Amino acid sequence: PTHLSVDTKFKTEGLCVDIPGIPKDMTYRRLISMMGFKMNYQVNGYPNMFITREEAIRHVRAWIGFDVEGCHGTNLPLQLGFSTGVNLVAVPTPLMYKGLPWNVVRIKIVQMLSDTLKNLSDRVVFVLWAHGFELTSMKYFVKIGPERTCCLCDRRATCFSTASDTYACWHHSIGFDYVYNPFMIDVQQWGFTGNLQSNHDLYCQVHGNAHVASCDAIMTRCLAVHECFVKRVDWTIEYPIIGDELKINAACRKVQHMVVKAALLADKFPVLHDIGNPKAIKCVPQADVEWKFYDAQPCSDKAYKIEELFYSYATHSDKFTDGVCLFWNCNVDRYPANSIVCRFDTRVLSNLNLPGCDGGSLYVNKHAFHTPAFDKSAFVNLKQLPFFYYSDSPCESHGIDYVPLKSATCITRCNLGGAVCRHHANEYRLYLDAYNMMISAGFSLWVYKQFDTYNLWNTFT
Ligand SMILES: Cc1nsc(N(C)CC(N)=O)c1C#N
Ligand SMILES: Cc1nsc(N(C)CC(N)=O)c1C#N
Ligand SMILES: [Zn+2]
Ligand SMILES: [Zn+2]
Ligand SMILES: [Zn+2]
Repeated sequence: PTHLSVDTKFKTEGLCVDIPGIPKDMTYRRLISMMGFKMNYQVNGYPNMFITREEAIRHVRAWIGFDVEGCHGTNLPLQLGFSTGVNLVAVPTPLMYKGLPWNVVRIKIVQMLSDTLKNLSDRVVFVLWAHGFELTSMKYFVKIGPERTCCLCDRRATCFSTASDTYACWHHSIGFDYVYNPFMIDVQQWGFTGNLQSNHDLYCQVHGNAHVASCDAIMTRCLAVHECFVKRVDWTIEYPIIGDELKINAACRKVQHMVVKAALLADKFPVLHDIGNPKAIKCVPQADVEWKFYDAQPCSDKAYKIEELFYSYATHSDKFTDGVCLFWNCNVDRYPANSIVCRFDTRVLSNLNLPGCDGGSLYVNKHAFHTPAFDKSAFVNLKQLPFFYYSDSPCESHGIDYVPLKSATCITRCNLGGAVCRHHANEYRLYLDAYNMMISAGFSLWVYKQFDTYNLWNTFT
């Protein structure tokens, strides 16, 4: 019960316009054969081209929407569309490209998938709303066989060259002409009524149809992400490390302690309302304040309405207007003015951030968190939190070479007294590095308007 059995049934109703007469009774085994491939009863780690929803979900970083449309099968030119927004035209003889034979079109397909996937995944998962021409066009740019390794490294092979008779991973595939052991999944097997557009458009206003292949390709992956990460959410699934996940997570813990510790020292709030992750611990355990926790899961769909988060069954609702509210990745429509806020900017370009549904994004760092579209209007009662470092810790090296530090934002006893000590200079530069890691990773920080670092200087006297 791990891999999809080739003897599992495939519903063929979706195929019967491109492929009139298709059997109603069809397995993957007979489908794969009809697509022109031979699985030669092989136990070499590639039991099926098609995969389970669960396997697709574990390999979300690999998803590429794929769609083909008749343009004017062997007779006529095909439009090949990918969720990268690329459209190629193959002949048998937003980016749109002119008609070319399969022998060159297939080279472009390897280049495009390699550049897209090399920093994301060991594989490709073609995500389909299958009507026939996509499945019957794969023989023109795919080869299958036993699992294999790169000729230049230890990564599993994803490409093949007919020039050299060799195999490559995504990193090493320059000049390769065939996709090797792709995976794929037909969204239409999941139990949907009506066409792609009419299902996509229930959930997403951001992707339009121009009746071109890359738009269906984009809409297909959008609808898949909706089904697997918005309506359904499995926070048990771990995902591999592929970048700065560990540094970014550590940065986030450091900045949070810094910012909340400072907020308490500056304005001496008697109560902090900690709204979000129900696992959460006091980020400033030594602080003087009444720490009151409030449970809420990541909203993956729409931002929480502050009205419904606080004052539903307001049967003596807690005084959320007293003290300060901490929303650490707890997304609401409009934050109260007495708030400290970390909010992920869905618009960021990174290897951890994949395009999502209805202007939102899928942030994959240890877990997958689909995140509602970033909206500036959420922050109207707040301001951007300016950078600063604060320490009450004694000046004392205990031991990373030095250039004497000058900064207006180094809030320490030493800088008050004129000259930053070596210890606080190291800590300052380390904290600035963490802070920049975090920001570039896409997190944005916002605070109550009365917040002023000038108030921190009187905590040394
Ligand atoms: C008493 C109580 N039950 S529910 C609740 N909140 C804040 C959540 C909500 N949805 O209103 C409170 C409080 N305080
Ligand atoms: C890294 C992280 N920790 S919890 C979280 N949430 C609540 C997801 C969200 N929907 O905003 C994020 C993000 N991003
Ligand atoms: Zn390699
Ligand atoms: Zn969409
Ligand atoms: Zn110092």
